[PDB]
Amino acid sequence: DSNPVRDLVGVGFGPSNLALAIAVREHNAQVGAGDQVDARFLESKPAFGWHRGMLIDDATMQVSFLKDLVTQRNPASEFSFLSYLHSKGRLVDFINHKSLFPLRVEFHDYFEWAASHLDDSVDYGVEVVGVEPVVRDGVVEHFDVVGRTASGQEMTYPARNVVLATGLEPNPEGITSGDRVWHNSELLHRIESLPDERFVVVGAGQSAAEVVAHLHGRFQDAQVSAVDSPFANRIFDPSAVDDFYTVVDLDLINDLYRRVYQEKVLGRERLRVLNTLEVVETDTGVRVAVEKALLESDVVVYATGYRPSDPTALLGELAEHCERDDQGRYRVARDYRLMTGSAVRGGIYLQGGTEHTHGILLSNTAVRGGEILRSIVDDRGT
Amino acid sequence: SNPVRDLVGVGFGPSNLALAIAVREHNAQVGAGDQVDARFLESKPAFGWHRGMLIDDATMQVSFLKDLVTQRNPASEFSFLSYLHSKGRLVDFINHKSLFPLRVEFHDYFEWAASHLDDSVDYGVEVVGVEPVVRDGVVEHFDVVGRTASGQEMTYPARNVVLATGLEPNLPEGITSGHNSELRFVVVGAGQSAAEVVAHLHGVSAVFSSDDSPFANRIVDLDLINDLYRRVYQEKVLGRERLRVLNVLERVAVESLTTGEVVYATGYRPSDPTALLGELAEHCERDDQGRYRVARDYRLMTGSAVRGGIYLQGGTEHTHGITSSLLSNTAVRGGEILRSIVDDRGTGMPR
Amino acid sequence: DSNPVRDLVGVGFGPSNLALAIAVREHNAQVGAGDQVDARFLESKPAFGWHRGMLIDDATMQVSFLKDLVTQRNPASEFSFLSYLHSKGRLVDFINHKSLFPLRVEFHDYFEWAASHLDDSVDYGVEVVGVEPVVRDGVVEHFDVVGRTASGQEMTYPARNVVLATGLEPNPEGITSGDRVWHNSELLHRIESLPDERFVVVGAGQSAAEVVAHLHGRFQDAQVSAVDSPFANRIFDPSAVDDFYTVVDLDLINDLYRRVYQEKVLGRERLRVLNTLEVVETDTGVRVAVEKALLESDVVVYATGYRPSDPTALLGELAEHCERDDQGRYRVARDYRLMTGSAVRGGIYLQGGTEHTHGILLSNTAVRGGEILRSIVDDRGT
Amino acid sequence: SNPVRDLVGVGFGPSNLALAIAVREHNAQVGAGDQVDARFLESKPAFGWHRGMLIDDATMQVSFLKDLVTQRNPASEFSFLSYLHSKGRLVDFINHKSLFPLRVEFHDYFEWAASHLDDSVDYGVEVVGVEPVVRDGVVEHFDVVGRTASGQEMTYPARNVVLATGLEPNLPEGITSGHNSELRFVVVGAGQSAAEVVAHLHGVSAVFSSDDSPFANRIVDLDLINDLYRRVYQEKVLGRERLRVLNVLERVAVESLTTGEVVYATGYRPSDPTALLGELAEHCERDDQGRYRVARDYRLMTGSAVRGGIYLQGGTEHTHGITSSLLSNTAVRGGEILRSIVDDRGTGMPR
Ligand SMILES: Nc1ncnc2c1ncn2[C@@H]1O[C@H](COP(=O)(O)OP(=O)(O)O)[C@@H](O)[C@H]1O
Ligand SMILES: Nc1ncnc2c1ncn2[C@@H]1O[C@H](COP(=O)(O)OP(=O)(O)O)[C@@H](O)[C@H]1O
Ligand SMILES: Nc1ncnc2c1ncn2[C@@H]1O[C@H](COP(=O)(O)OP(=O)(O)O)[C@@H](O)[C@H]1O
Ligand SMILES: Nc1ncnc2c1ncn2[C@@H]1O[C@H](COP(=O)(O)OP(=O)(O)O)[C@@H](O)[C@H]1O
Repeated sequence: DSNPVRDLVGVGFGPSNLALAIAVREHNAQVGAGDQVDARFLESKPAFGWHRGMLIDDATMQVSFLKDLVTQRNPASEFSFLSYLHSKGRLVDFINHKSLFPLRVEFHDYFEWAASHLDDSVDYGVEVVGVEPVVRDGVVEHFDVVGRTASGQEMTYPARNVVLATGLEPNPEGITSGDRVWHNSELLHRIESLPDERFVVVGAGQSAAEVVAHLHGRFQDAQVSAVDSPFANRIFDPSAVDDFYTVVDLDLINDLYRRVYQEKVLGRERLRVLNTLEVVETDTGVRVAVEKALLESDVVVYATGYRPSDPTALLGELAEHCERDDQGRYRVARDYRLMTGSAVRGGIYLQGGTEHTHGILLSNTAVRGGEILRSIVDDRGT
Repeated sequence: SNPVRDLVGVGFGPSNLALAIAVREHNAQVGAGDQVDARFLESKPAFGWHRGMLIDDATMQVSFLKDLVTQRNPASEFSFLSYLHSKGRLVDFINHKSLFPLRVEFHDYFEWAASHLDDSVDYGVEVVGVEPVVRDGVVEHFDVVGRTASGQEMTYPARNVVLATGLEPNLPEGITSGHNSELRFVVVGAGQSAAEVVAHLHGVSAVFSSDDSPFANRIVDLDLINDLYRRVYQEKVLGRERLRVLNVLERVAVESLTTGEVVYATGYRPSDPTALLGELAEHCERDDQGRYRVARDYRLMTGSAVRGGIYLQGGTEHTHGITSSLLSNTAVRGGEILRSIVDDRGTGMPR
Repeated sequence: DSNPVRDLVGVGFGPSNLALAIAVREHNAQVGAGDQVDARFLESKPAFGWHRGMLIDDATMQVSFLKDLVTQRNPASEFSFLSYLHSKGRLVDFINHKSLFPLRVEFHDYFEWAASHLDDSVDYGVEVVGVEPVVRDGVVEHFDVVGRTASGQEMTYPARNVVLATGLEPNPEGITSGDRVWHNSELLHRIESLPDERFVVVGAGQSAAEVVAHLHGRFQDAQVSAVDSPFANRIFDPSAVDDFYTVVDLDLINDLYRRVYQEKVLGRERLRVLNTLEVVETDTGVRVAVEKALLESDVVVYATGYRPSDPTALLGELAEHCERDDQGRYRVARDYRLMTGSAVRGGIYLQGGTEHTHGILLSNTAVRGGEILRSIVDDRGT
Repeated sequence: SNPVRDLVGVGFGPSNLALAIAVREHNAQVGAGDQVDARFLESKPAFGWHRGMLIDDATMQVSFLKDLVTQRNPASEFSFLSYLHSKGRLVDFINHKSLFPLRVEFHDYFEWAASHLDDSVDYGVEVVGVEPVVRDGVVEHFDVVGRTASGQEMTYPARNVVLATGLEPNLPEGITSGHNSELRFVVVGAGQSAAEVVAHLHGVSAVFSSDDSPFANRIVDLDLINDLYRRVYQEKVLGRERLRVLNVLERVAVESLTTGEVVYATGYRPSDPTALLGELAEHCERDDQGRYRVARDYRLMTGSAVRGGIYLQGGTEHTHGITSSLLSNTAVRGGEILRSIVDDRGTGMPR
């Protein structure tokens, strides 16, 4: 009987579920030994690690440090970004720097430092193979979260609740990937594996923008062929969609068309912007067409963003029990609970993919996490 | 009387409130034996950084991060961010993607912090002097002497005393009124960021006055710079807007330099503590002009006669910048002063 | 026989036809007394005058001085904006000011100064009442442009060619205007005629943006209720649509949502942004509804831009002879000639409304004008 | 020999080309009697502001409007805008919504203008001196003396002579090589906009060194300022990029101040004309240090002995700014010099 049932088991340990893990810690401090919340998180990766694909070593963050794992839920937290700076002695230098936006690498080390303090909360290298329901009076009292190590042994994690923050996955029509057709996230692990070349960047958003620039880079004498404030007050009021349920960068804008202009002016165009079918990759690149030009090159990157993992497999039996919309997409409650019915007594909660897609995110990770934890504690008693 | 306190502080504006906040976060973490007993005495009957309690609706040129507490402890319940959270404006502000809040928000934040720390302060008390408590020509502690609005006198034993009485307008020979804050065919004033007053004056005739980036804020507003150069440029054909703004001698006008056409304007300097010191003023080291020297721990430099400390939290230089006493080190200096007091409290004294 | 036939008669004398008038002058200088182009322009207004509706006295121009009447066709012209500065002694102060964008008022005086030198080229207060064709062998050799003074007398202007730059007109569904329902252009002539109030600004673009701000303004303690680089390289190459024929301001963005934010923060909201039928104007404002809220106020402004004058009336008989698209909209040649057929021997050319709408313009006034004039001179001989 | 020309000019870089352009636009407007006969003599065999003829692909920090001609006559066929029109790049540039062209475009523009004015210039001619042509101790005009690459000498009568030989690197006691333009474990240099060289150095160890807005450009690049402060800030943990950039004594290193670890870098100064003047140098007024005084019309101040003028177009101060001799007044000063020459050509002489 080494596995009694936990209050919560979370699947995945990226930021989203780390943010939650933090609130479980801060909650346990305020409450006594009788109201502790017992949370375990399971990460398939052997160690904590956000995205390896966009580590452009001197990019600044598109988002303000205030959107860290914790602050929008609790601004007095030992695990805010400012708090991490204080422990590495950089708070003053950062406060003086008079910016909202640090480098993408400080957030990575911040994530690593948060994930490090909360290391007891997680088993890494454990891949969840299913959430199977534990039934009594035709009621699912709790779940056996089943996990597999990298050496094959299977484990059981009883939990009244399950939280899904498995992260997301590359994407609408194009459904293939070889040795010469990459996704925007593959660019670093592959640039470091190709060594005058030719590229093509289908895409949208800053994702596709960032490749056209680095394909230039301190790098290529070759060809590369491309194919803030609106949400500062579209957020507006702290009310959101509770009255109704009752992708550009000005600096990169100019930097790239500058390159095209200056290259038009001086003739030596490393760049070629394009505006407006099948692909036939042989060994000499690819024979993909556009409405018509069966353009060919060496490699062809994209940027149609990311999408949340589909949980049906993981749900197994329970997938059937979940309310759907008119398309069979999963409905989601206001407290981020999958809609299962009174048949199912515990909850299955969602961070991550909830509604949206396409964003290389953290917009509300902190507050959603705490709202979930309070939903879990409320359901445990008055 | 009282038992001797770890520190008695003079004044309760922003500077001393930061210290008070720092005193509290200390007393929580440490046991009941390492508690610091700090009292603050404020002459005004209520807290008010601005006694005019009716200021602007511009943004602050300083990032909210220079609040009473953050730069010493970013995990504090009394950060500006905490204050927003308590008003449910924390989300709106994060979305607003700014470093610089409105002038009124910081005022309200000061007021909100000063309310949480009401127990550490007595208002309506004007400290009139520190007479040294001596045995053997040695000052063991201080009697901070204060008088209410009714004349009654009270005494406060303290091993340490902290001065954060704030500052004073800087005026040379001429002083009149009929300063930069007091706001017709002629008035007067001047300043280096008086330009920041000059800008809004648009919309009557008045009279007033690189290698700068390394390591950042470790040392004028570019936007008002530009608005002013815009305004003067756009003002080809037509002179000054609604007034006649222009930038030395004395129904009264003043002449100025070789040829020249009663409120004032200038900068700031800290209150002189000599009066408050009385006897002890002479125990204090001075520079080659007799000005008060100040240690690294912000202690007045008093002889070995004096065993406790006299500290300065209220900023001690000629700042020339209102609402910038924060961009200094109020938070961190406060904590540094606080740490100085707990240290001299345990040493068995080896010189 | 006091009216022989002119090479060109132009209808209207705003910028578009003034730009053309200038090229007729510069052309006449280069050529001898035998190849002179005889151009007359007719303006209904009694004097030259662009838009009276957007004279916000310290706005800067949205467009660079290089887009003046002349420069993109001839950068060495005595009637560029820089040239006008030189004659008022402001060239150095302007050159030193190190900006591309002067105030909207300097362009107005520049327009007035250009229109002043070219004053011989125009009769003002003459309203064109029709372009009627002059026929011989079933061929229209030239046109009688017919014009009426403000005192009723009618005049005839024979011209081998006619150029239409009548300007544009307010606009999609809403087709009415009273004493309490304005267009974006009426705001000044009406703000200066109203004297806590209430407004409503339907609209789009910077047009509607500019009213929400001034309705605040150094003015109203009242309510106001709202309802660059992309074309720097979308222009790209100097090739345009000859391979294929073979609305925001960052400063105003922030300035307005700043107002809404600061007003949310401090409670005293003079502003109310809105996001997502019939109107029933009685004497107490108007009873217009939105999908539902039959909102009422004092006045309701719009900003659905402008559209070109429809020339069918002016064409009279000739309107029938003009090629149409699949909707009956007028087709337009590459040289800006209405498509009439070999029946019609002279041309009828178009500045202004050509294809687009919605813009409170000058983008190509200079080059289009010269292209038209050369089309007219080419058609006059080898 | 020649008949006496209105002006003979020394050198044919940017400064003197502006004048040459101004001389031409004059000769068009005026009749055949008021034509100005100007010759220019350039030592180099071909025009080249930069003799290295292989410069950068950055933008210019100066607006194209400071071209050879515009600020004197914005209606000129030899504006930068005209040059673009002639290459069909005028539309692309207007759409590009910039004031600042690429460094190569202005170079090519200079070359294009210098080609149109080939008739006004003789290349391969090194002017060696101005010997005064006297009758009655009075200098009526000048013999500009020049020698080709083959030693042959030629003479040029001119009522006026214009000096625009350009400038010189400024170096104190130490001069070596093994300057700011010439571009290992130690080199050397310095400057105020040497920072502009320091910036691109990123991507080996080297060694180098408000009330500013009224009325605008009537008096460092903020963007490179920021890139550098970014670079140093971002460089916490890791030192200098690819090198070891740092900012006085002499396989060779130099020590510097109290403690310190062969190309150079500094600013600029104009060529000294004393040699070229010879005899006449003494006819020229000087300041309290013997330096050449210069009139409002840019004339060397020579006595009433000398009836014609000697003018300076080649910028006469210590500029400290390459590619900024335009932000001066080349266009307008050129025209001002030209007007000075036509005026002294008609006066019946009343003093
Ligand atoms: N079935 C699974 N079992 C365990 N871990 C998983 C499973 N599916 C995905 N993961 C892990 O979930 C994590 C999600 O992290 P990430 O994608 O960075 O986004 P988030 O910030 O939303 O957590 C990844 O580390 C991924 O390896
Ligand atoms: N002798 C005194 N006794 C008590 N309080 C005093 C005395 N002199 C000044 N004060 C008070 O000290 C406070 C200093 O506040 P302020 O000038 O805002 O300081 P800070 O630099 O901390 O912002 C004021 O409220 C003032 O009334
Ligand atoms: N039938 C007409 N006869 C004469 N003038 C006209 C007629 N219709 C319009 N106009 C005039 O044409 C001019 C167009 O000017 P404007 O609208 O400023 O734009 P543009 O810059 O395109 O010329 C206006 O002055 C208007 O009064
Ligand atoms: N004694 C001389 N005779 C003829 N030409 C000379 C003499 N000395 C210098 N020059 C030439 O004068 C020109 C000055 O050009 P530059 O330095 O570019 O001047 P600017 O300040 O006009 O840009 C150079 O081409 C240089 O070769």
